[PDB]
Amino acid sequence: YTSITKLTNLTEFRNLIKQNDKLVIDFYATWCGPCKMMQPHLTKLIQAYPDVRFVKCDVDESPDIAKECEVTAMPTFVLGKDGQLIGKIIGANPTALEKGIKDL
Amino acid sequence: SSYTSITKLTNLTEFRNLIKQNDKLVIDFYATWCGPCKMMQPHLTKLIQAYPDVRFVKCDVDESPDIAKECEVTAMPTFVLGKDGQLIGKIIGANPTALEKGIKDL
Repeated sequence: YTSITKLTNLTEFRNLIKQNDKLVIDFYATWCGPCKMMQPHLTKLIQAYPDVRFVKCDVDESPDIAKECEVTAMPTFVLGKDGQLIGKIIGANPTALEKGIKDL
Repeated sequence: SSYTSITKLTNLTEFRNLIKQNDKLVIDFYATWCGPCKMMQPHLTKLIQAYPDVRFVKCDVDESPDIAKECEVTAMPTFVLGKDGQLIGKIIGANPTALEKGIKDL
């Protein structure tokens, strides 16, 4: 979990979306229980889907990036496909998350 | 300050009792580490004022994980709505507009 890229500003954010055909952003907060539960799931998905770029973003540290993706709950996983925000998985939901990523 | 006076659900009995003893209810599922949850407080305060026929309570998911589990609370905040002895749906996230709409419809 500690090895994926953390988005910290809008420039990095916009760069990431334009440089990657398939992208997952994990929007979390420090000390968030459901967020932490999802870490080992994300690790496995990273390995299972090497053509998808997984990154993370701390909603308290980066409230502007959160607003830009309309993130209002934690954890939320935002799915990007070819520059578009194509889907959102709200909450610690491994099954919906895998399906969403599978379809990217 | 008004948020501090709100009844906390702390066990499953209180939870089932809440559901059996109130015609209309809202449970604010929050955590102490949750920023957007804190942002919702003034909105919850107002809703409590504005909806006297609806019973409002809160539940700290870390202090009452069994209740949070029963309501499949997987994202913070979550607001669970109840009516006439059953839970009817959830508003998920810091969204006071959607929350008020769900409450208005109770």
